[PDB]
Amino acid sequence: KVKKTTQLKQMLNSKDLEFIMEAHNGLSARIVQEAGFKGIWGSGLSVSAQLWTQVVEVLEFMSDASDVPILLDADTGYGNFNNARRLVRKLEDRGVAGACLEDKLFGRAQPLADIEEFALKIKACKDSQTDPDFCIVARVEAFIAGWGLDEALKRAEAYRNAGADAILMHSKKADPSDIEAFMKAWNNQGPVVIVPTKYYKTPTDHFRDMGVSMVIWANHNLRASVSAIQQTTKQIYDDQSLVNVEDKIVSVKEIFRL
Repeated sequence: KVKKTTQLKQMLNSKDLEFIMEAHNGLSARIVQEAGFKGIWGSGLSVSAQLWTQVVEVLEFMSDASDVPILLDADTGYGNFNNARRLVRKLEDRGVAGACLEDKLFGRAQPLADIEEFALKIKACKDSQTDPDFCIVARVEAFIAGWGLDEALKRAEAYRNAGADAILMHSKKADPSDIEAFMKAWNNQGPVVIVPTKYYKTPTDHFRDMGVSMVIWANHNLRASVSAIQQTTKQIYDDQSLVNVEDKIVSVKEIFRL
C-alpha cells in the first residue's frame, strides 16, 4: 500500500489536473471516498461541530474513515514556530497527508504575514517532518488583499524556495484573470493549487491549459448539507408530517450501511 502522504505528493506533482473534495466529518469523508475522489480537503470541521485540540480529534476520525489522503485547510495551530513544528508532528501521527498554511492576516490593502517570517515558518514545518512525503502547501493571499501580481509572485517564490510542496494561489474574482496572470509570471517553478469557488463558471479545461496542478472543491458538501437540513427541518415543521420528505432522502438501510 502507498502511504497517504506519498499519494498526495504524487498528485501535486503529476502531469494531470487533479481534484480533491471537501469533507467536514467522518461520514462525509467516507462519502467522498466512495465517490471516487483521490483526495479530501479537510475543512469546515469547526462549523460542523459548532466549535486545535478538538479539531485534531475530528481529523483522526476522518483519517480513520478514509484511505485517500486528506490535505488540511489549517487556520490555527501555527501561531509561532514551536506550534507550527508541533502541528506537523501531530498531523503526521494521525495519518493526515498534508497541511495548507495561509499568509492571510485579515478588503484591499489588508495585511499579510511578514514574508520572511512566513517563509521561515514553511521551512520550520519541512524540517519538523518525520515522513519525507508529508506535504506543506502554502496559500498566498496577495491578490485577495489587493496587492498585485508582483507581491503574489514574490510570496509564491519565497514560499516555494522555503520548501513548500505546492503554492495555493487564491483569488476572489468571478473570472480567473489573477490566476492566469500568475501562471504566466510563474514559469512553472512548482505545483500550483487553486480554489475556484468564486470564478466557478470558468471551464475546467482552461485550468488544464494554464498548467494548474490541482483544483480544490472547497466547501460544497458542507453547503449542500446545510441546505438539505434547513429545507427538511422547515418542511417537517410546517407540514407536521414526513410525507413530503420521505422520497427526497436516503433510506434508513443506506444509513444502516453507513
